[PDB]
Amino acid sequence: EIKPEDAPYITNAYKPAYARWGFGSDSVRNHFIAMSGEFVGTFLFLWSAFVIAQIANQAPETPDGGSNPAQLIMISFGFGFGVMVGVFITYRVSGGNLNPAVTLALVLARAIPPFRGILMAFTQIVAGMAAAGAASAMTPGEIAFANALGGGASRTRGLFLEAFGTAILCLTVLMLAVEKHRATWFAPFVIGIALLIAHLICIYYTGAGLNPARSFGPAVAARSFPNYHWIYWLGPILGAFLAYSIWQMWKWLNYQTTNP
Amino acid sequence: EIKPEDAPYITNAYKPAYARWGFGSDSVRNHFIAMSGEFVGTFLFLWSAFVIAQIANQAPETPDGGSNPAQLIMISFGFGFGVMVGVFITYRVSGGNLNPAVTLALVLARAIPPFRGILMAFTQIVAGMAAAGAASAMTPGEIAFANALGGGASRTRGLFLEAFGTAILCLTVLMLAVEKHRATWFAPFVIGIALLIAHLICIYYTGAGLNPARSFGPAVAARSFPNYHWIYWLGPILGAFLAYSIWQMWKWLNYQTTNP
Amino acid sequence: EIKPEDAPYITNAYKPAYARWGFGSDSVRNHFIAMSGEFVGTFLFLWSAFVIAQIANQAPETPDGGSNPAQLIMISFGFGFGVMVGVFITYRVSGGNLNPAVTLALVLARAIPPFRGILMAFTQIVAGMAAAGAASAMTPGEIAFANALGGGASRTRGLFLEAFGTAILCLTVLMLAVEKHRATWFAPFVIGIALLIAHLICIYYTGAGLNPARSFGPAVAARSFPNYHWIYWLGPILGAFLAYSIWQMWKWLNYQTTNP
Amino acid sequence: EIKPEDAPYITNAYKPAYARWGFGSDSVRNHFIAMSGEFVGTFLFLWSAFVIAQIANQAPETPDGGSNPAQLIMISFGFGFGVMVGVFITYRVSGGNLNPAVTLALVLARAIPPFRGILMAFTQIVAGMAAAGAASAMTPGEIAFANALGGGASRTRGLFLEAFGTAILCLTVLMLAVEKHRATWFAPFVIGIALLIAHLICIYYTGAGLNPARSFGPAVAARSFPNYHWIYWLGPILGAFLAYSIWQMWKWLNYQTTNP
Ligand SMILES: [Ca+2]
Ligand SMILES: [Ca+2]
Ligand SMILES: [Ca+2]
Ligand SMILES: [Ca+2]
Ligand SMILES: [Cl-]
Ligand SMILES: [Cl-]
Ligand SMILES: [Cl-]
Ligand SMILES: [Cl-]
Ligand SMILES: [Cl-]
Repeated sequence: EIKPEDAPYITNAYKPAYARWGFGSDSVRNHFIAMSGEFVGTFLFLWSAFVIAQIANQAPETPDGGSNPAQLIMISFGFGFGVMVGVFITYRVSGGNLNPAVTLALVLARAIPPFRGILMAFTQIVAGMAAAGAASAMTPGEIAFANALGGGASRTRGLFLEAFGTAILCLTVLMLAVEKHRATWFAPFVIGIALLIAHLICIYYTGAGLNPARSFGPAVAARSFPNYHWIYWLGPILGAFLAYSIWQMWKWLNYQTTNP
Repeated sequence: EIKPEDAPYITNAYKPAYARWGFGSDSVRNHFIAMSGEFVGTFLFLWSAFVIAQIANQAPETPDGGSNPAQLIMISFGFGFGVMVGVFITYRVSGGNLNPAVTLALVLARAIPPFRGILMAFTQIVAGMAAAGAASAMTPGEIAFANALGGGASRTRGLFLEAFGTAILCLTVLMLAVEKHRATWFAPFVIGIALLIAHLICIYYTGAGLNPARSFGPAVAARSFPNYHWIYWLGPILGAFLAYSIWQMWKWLNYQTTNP
Repeated sequence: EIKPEDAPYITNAYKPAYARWGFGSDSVRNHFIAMSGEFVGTFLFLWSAFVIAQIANQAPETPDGGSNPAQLIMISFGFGFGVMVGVFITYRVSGGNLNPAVTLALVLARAIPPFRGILMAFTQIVAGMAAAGAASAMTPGEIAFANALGGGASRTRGLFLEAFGTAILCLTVLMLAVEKHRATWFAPFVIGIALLIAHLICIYYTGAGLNPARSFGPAVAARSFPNYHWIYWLGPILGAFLAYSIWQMWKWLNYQTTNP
Repeated sequence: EIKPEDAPYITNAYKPAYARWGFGSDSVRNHFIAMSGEFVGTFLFLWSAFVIAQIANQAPETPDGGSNPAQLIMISFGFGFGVMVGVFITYRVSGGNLNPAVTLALVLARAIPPFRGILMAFTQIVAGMAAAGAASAMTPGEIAFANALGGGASRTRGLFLEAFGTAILCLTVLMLAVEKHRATWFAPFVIGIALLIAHLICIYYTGAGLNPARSFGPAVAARSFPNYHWIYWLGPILGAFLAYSIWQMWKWLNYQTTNP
């Protein structure tokens, strides 16, 4: 027997909001709810992570262009744990996308409809601008959290790094959050670890975009766009399409069932 | 079928104590239970974290005021994992607030009544004093775990850093621990990660208060109050109010339901 | 009561694929599903981890052959968190073995049949080749992610380090993923931590193979096989047999039941 | 509806073995099962952690006696994650105590009977000896994983550090693993984090004993007992008694119930 006072804890699924956006979803109320979750979540994630990167980039310079593992770990924690917290907070509000590339994968998977998806992506972009301006104002010194190529990487290598890192993130969302099972509630944790490793892959070489809202906001705030800024848009878009493609193949194959 | 010997493991919700404080709660017994949980939890959390900070601050000095990412990670682990353990231990005792700013958010949300909340906040303060005195006595050298501004931050920047970091913590409590669902049991983990990232944001600039009991106790023990000590009270109070405000908006909107 | 829209989240077990490979499993469809999961999972895990190791190995050299704890932690995170993500993504596809030594333990335990197991191990090997070639092409500089003895270890010490580290990994798989209980869904997390600690044990001394597909692929890509390369095959094979042996003893004893 | 093939995953509690040691438990079979779990678990935990400490202690020396945060984090990960893995593997075998101080707390709480408890503690001691000898033989150089006072700590400070760190560990076991609820399955994770923070507290000052089997085995292997070795026995024993005392007070108060 479950006592009545325990029942909500046992019966109420901790499921992404988009799983329950059916008929009735096109109200102004419901669009505002989704937008508010994406705004709050994206702001808190990116603001946190930008300040952490600002601090980490005050570490003494490493000679000869070498890497600084502790620095890279710190920045990776700021984005990976930051997104973890943001998605846990907003999971039942908006689904915690916090990333236009994530929303695009979800639109392709027909988890989120296109108009709602556009509203969410524009909200994420505005939140990233706001986060960049707030982190800039709140920290001494010049902005140190904008994306740039490093570590000898070319534009072409950077594009592929960005695309594969984004694919890992998006495939995690699809398999854990979109698919419906007893680990869906835990997806925010796995999404955070995916982003953590994508930052360990990419910071040194690309600064780790993985998220057009993350790359755009600091560029506006610093009034500085490298000519290669397009990699931070195309790379994540290609990663979203790659992840979708793999998910769609497995859905076509009815992966979860031995004997369909 | 569930075997009888397994039933408690399956049916007994691991829910914060305050969720079940209704009629009968105003007994001396029940107030003592709540106070004892907050005392034990806050002591063990802050004592642990103060000793860890003491050790981390014995690292060789970084030139030119630069940051030391490994040092910052270590201190962040001491507070973030420390609070994680403290809240898991005391979740069903007192609810594991361990922070007057957390209790204030819970009072505003009507999760905890005001008198009980005052008792809990005074207990947390006394525990923080005790923890500071014990960490001082048990470690060689001068106290190295008091809060101070650094990294070029002004008082005004420090106030806002403190407020936003505290907001992140408090919004995590509200959405995961107060809201009733299948992830409420896991809230202590997410609360610890929230505190971890708030320390990665704040240590370098403010020393990371985020908790008036954490800032006050070392100040008493070192017999030293900077004139800006008020930021460590007002900042977290403002963060608690911000987090409450966002939660209250979502409750007003019935966020969890598509068609109310 | 569980609402119908919540039911899948509550009822659908997040269980490894091999748990449900009975009659009907020998179709071409089902073999392709298993192979695709192992390919995708092993590629994403090893590619990620190889790039992270490449970066970590750009850290300034430590004098006198000493260790660099932050470097070792970074590499350990790349493999341990990398495998965590890979197994969570592929758990219901292929079971997320990602390691021929893991598949061998599962074959010995009769969790996976021999022919399917061979298909999975050959797929993992090809994925490791592909991952090594892609990480090589995508990063500047020479390959820095191949296995080699270091830290003064002899071949014989390295063989035993490899064997015991692999045993820890394989025993975790057996007790958490093969055994059927309320923590089976969480096995991917524990498997990742097991691999993390096995890397903290082995990187300094052997480079941390723990996985013949991980050791072979970089060796092909660098066109370089040390004469001691056999330790990276025999060590993990012996660890798989050790882990199996302990599991089998406990199964023979009916460990989970007081009164059989 | 739960499908029959999913039922074991949903119904079989992942509960410590000692929870089900009632009538029938005094067979030779059952004592051997408990001993084998403690042997395997304690060996794998301590062997892992000793090798990791050996490596971490090859880091370049820090001037002036200062601390090395990355080194301390690495050693803390080896013990905290090591114990996590060991307890998850052995939870349903022996309950995963892996520490005579833990077993003593459980005996005081009447979770484990005294004779069984003595068998388990002697097994842990022998496993720690075996682990120390194996880590010694498998690594080049002198043993670097024995406990010693450092960081300016006196014997008396070290005794109290050891006692409080052990209390944190033991109180976590009692509240999460002994108490029966929906988070009992997760206790191994929390136990690992508790041990992680206890190492961040103690390594610098005492070497972090926290476990008489951990302190004794290296001392035998190095043929070296400091005259203060008793702190590594009395400290953890006092911590076990402290944790018991707090748990017992809360049990006496019926902490989990508002209106008994
Ligand atoms: Ca600035
Ligand atoms: Ca002192
Ligand atoms: Ca290259
Ligand atoms: Ca040796
Ligand atoms: Cl509608
Ligand atoms: Cl359940
Ligand atoms: Cl009352
Ligand atoms: Cl078949
Ligand atoms: Cl008996």
